[PDB]
Amino acid sequence: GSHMSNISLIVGLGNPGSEYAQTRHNAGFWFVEQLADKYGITLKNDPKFHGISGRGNIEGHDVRLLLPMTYMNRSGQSVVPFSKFYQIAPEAILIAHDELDMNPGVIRLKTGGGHGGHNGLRDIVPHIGPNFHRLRIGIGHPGSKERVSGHVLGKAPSNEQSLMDGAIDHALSKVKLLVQGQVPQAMNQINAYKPA
Repeated sequence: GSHMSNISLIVGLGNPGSEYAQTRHNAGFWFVEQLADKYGITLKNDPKFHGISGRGNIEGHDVRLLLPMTYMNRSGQSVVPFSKFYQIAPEAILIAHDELDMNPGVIRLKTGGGHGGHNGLRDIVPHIGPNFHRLRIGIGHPGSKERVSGHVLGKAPSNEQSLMDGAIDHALSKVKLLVQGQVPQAMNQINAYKPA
């Protein structure tokens, strides 16, 4: 299975369907789809693990990509059995997700900690614990908890979308460090990203 903190599983969180593909809550899908295209990893139907998944070589490392197709609040129904079947320790998992607590154009690599109310991460941490890496893609916050639904299931305005796209692009350039186990350097270089 996995080997130390050499990231060998990259999960993108999101909802399935054309109606969610452009929503802020699908930021993780954007990252992983763009990473799959960057490295020529096929993302194929994986009914066994209720997702779409790939396997391929990233910079000389055998890496698996996973998009749960469970709906966001059931992400664990894909991530938990998939990571256990391939013996992937949480320390070798990167989960990319939308982060309400950061501005569009802000992106950070975080190791461990809480779901911070994220309904996707909420379905995962109870099973494998918190010690996986997260690519937190800033989406901004809508004010109140009643509006969180409408924000994350919203399609960002073009200014916000541009800022997220730039942050995601930046992050793609740092996956080489992550798959080589250089989490500290990758954290500094991702966290340092500014849009302008």
